[PDB]
Amino acid sequence: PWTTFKVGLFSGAFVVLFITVVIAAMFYGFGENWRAGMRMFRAPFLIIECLFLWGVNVYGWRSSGVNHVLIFELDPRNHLSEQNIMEVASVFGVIWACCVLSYIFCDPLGIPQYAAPLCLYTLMAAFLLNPTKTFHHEARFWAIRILIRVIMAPFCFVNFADFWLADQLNSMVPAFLDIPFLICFFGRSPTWHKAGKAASHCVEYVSLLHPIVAIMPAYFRFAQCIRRYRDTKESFPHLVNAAKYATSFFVVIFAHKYHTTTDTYPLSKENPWFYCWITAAIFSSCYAYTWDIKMDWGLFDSKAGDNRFLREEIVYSSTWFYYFGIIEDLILRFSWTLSMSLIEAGYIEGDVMMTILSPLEVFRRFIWNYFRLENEHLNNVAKF
Amino acid sequence: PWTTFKVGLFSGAFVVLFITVVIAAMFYGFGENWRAGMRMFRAPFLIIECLFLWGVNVYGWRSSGVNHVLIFELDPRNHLSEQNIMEVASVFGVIWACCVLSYIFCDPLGIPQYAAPLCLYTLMAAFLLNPTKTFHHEARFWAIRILIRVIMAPFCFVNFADFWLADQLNSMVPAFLDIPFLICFFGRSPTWHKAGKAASHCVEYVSLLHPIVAIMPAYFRFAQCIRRYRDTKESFPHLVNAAKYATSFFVVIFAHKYHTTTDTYPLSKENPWFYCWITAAIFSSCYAYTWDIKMDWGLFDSKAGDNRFLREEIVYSSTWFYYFGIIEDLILRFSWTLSMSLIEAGYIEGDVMMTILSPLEVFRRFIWNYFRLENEHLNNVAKF
Repeated sequence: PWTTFKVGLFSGAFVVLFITVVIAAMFYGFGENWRAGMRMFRAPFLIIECLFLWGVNVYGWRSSGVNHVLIFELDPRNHLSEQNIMEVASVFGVIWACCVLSYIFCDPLGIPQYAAPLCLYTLMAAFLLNPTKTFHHEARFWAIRILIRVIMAPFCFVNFADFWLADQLNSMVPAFLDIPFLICFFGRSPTWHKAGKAASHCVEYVSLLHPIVAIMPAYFRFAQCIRRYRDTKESFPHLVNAAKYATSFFVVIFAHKYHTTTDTYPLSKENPWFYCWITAAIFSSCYAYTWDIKMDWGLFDSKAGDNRFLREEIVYSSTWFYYFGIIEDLILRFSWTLSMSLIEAGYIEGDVMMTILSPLEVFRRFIWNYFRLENEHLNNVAKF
Repeated sequence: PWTTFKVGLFSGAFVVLFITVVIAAMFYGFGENWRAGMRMFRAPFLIIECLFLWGVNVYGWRSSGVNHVLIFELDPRNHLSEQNIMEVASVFGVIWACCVLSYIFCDPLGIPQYAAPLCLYTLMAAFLLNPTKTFHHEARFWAIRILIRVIMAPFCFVNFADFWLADQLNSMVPAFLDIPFLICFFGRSPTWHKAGKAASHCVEYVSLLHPIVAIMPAYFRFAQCIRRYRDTKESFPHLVNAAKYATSFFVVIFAHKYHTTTDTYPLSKENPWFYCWITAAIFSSCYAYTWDIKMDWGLFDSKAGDNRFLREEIVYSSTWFYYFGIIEDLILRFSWTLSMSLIEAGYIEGDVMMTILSPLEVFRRFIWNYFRLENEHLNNVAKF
């Protein structure tokens, strides 16, 4: 009731403020180092999005006949509920938009230019890592403990939570890429002072590490799979899924060299490292496509379910949903192969295209969380 | 559920957009004739406010043990519900803010300057006077039929609905004052073209009629009272309440002459018409104060109810509410006597102070609708 009403006030405020952000950025300008800005304000946006989308997902799991409780291993007693999570996420969104606007309008307010993002990160960290027993305490400590288990992927036992959150983290890549930039930028120059034109020296470290961070959310994944294979003597599913993440680290590392090889790369076509890159990509894309549509979601049924191409039993009433889902995953998982063309083509360049793309990836992970949980529910009711 | 969620999206959008309006008006400017703008966009704002406040009021009547159904004479079957009304009002608010923003930013969009308000009024009129049988049809036709009965105040029989809505209209004065301006401005110059500097000739008709429109919402009131006295031979309540509205037309007409008398009025103090004006005002204010606090709301009890100064029985749990209410009505009903000082003092001038004040008046009518319905409920349960 009151919570729902809150969630809608903050949603509307988020939408209007995010429009006013984009307007402000297009016309008034994003500051002296727009690039720095974008890199600072990527990660909080995608975390918030991930929040809000898990809240909508929770709602959906409740509305459908899915045992959210069982599969997550959460005490029946405490469940963040799909209004609470959506409240939190919206509140956080309004706070992000406000800090962004402080950002753009630093000089009129008199506030220093880098105070707003670093405030944002302060408030977030305070919320997440709150040692008190106040509201939502059990949720946070569970989230922390699962993230822990994630980050210690090889040695810790794999649960379904570890499943979910490690895949989530592999979706939300750009935070991992941004963290090195934030380190650099705050080691080189402090806030309460602006730029210094050294802020154009962190980017010039071209992310020699980029690949490590880029792969590290897939790495945790990989090591989870190795773990699982160690534990269960069965080798097919987990080894396949491993071999796909191997291909994912391949594509990423090849990649760098395309970009890297500014010598004898004049002509794209030249320097067959790129063509190998391309090819590794399409390979990895179609691999990961096939894997998730066949086992993740169990679609394309041997069991010759009447409903078309799908399993005999569908928790969700609507069948266009799965048809939506298939298309969506197709398009968006292809997005990276599809994505380079613009940069290559002299169209919008650099980081920015990864900014634009990243929310779409998180949304498709959203959808994939729908279908994975559906397929886990329906397996676990099959078994009993 | 979905409605509630909507109501909160549009509420948040309304708040953010109304902030962006005020910013835009302060810095970017409100157009060539700001005065014309203000006069056009007063009335829709106060209608919307009145909508949204009756919706919150409905909510409150439901939450409390008040028979909203009975006293209004509405079929048990159809009741706009405190989410529907609040939806409509919010939707309308977002549309107002958008038209206002089109207004301010006419030249960048290329749209003509006066198209947005006249669109606004089109959409409103289409909604209210919709001859179809689509959603909320019964509500609108009831609203129309009660407004009818209002406007034909002497000859039609008085109900409690006629009560409520006629008092409401006496609150929402500035729409009555604005309608003549809109007539003038659209008789003199049409839209799809801007100003012409004749737009500064309607204001120069200084509202020679102003007093008629100003009094006409109190007039309908007055004639209702006469009606009631005609019907019920009892003469005390209705004659008193009449005599107060008489004083209200006195204050209004005196007033004009203060303003009017630009000759031998240099020195305020001079031209004892003003001092008479003042005095009529304080008189009318304290009259109308006393009337509403003693009979409207039944406070100050002979019946020596323990709860302080109030009746023995209070539907609302909270007693600070009534203590809030008393103060509120005091302050805000005094507002007009209190209000001239600024204009007189060379501080913010003219129409604008009536813009600022008017939402506060509507909010206090809101509160008074609380207490009147409470007092009617508690009388009607007393009787049976």
